Amino acid sequence: QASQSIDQLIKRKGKLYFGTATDRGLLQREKNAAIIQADLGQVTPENSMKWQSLENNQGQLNWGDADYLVNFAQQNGKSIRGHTLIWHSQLPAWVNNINNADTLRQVIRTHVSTVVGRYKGKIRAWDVVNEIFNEDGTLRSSVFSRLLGEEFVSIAFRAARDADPSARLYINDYNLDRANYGKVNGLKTYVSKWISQGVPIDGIGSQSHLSGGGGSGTLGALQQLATVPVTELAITELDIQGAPTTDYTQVVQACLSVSKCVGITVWGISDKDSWRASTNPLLFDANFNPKPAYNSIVGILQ
Ligand SMILES: [Cl-]
Ligand SMILES: [Cl-]
Ligand SMILES: [Cl-]
Ligand SMILES: [Cl-]
Repeated sequence: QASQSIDQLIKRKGKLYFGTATDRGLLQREKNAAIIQADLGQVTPENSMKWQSLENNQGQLNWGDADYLVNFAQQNGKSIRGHTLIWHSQLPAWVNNINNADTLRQVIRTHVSTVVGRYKGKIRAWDVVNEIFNEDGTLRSSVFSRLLGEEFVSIAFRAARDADPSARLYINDYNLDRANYGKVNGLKTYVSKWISQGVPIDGIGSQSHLSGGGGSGTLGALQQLATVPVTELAITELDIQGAPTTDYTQVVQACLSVSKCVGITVWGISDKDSWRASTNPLLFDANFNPKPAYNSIVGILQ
């Protein structure tokens, strides 16, 4: 508990949530659960719903940790962002080893249908595809693009939609942090085309893994993304090297500046548990005390 809940404060501004990545280990130790209960309104499984976590060995599903997180969120009234169905990283070898396009086509459908279907009605939004773009806005090379070209996106989103018609379906990526950056332009172009073709893409997630000074670009980037006929945007994996108060407040102000942005998720609670731990990039220190960046956000939401 940081005293003054940023989720409560941001809801009063008209946003949906301020949330965090988490999972069972975190929830069961130290102050992670208590902070989520007091200060946050949303959770994303940091790893438990990635395909390698769920199905490292083909046909052998591993739902436990994912189920646990969903239960925690439901019992504590936090919304959930499912993360993530189709991603080149943290991918089972057996999927990577597929050589035939139609094989993959049907594997994607089965995986997407099964995972979304399991939590139908419980998960508000899904990162259906993750990190599919190169830095210049072309499609990233992976088993998905290699075998199916852009078609894997249509396949994944349509399967997700039918598995839960009420879920908000997102495409998620990093380096969507500066207006007119190649990746932003490419994403805008492709997502617009896919939407026009009937692909059900409801949201764009901007991961926002930033370095110092990176907050100055967030506003322009979100404003550009907002021009895409998605319904929602979100900052999905926020962290910033050194957690500068200026950059953190600028990102929050950017969200507040764009109607389509529904909320912010930071990528973890305590610096100690960050995937970029050496850069102290989160809102709570190793002792689970709020850092100046947290307090500064409280100040401007006040
Ligand atoms: Cl209130
Ligand atoms: Cl403990
Ligand atoms: Cl296997
Ligand atoms: Cl709703």
